Amino acid sequence: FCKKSTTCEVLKYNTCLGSPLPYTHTSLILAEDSETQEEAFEKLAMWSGLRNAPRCWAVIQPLLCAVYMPKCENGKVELPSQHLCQATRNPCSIVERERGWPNFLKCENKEQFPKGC
Ligand code: NA
Ligand SMILES: [Zn+2]
Repeated sequence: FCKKSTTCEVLKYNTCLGSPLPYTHTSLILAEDSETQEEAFEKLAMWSGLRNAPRCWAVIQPLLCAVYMPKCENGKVELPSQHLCQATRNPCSIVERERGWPNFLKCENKEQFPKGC
């Protein structure tokens, strides 16, 4: 229950929000606001506005990467963990006020954020 079946594509980027990626394949299935790696790129740049709130950023950056450019190997994408999502709710509370969290970034969505892996 910590992986999801999907088709893998070749990464067009070797970096997510400044972090070098140790894998070469991904999928867009977890990011319901993106149908291409180009859209995901754009959406992440938009999210990088939270760099100005380091306490939020330190926890949201690894989350965003796990949702927008997750590792895909052998027809399977790795799901972000519960602890990963939860740690972001308080320090990134401003997101709820400004725009809200979309379905695929709500910690409640157990299908997307299983405990614990
Ligand atoms: Na998508
Ligand atoms: Zn490859």
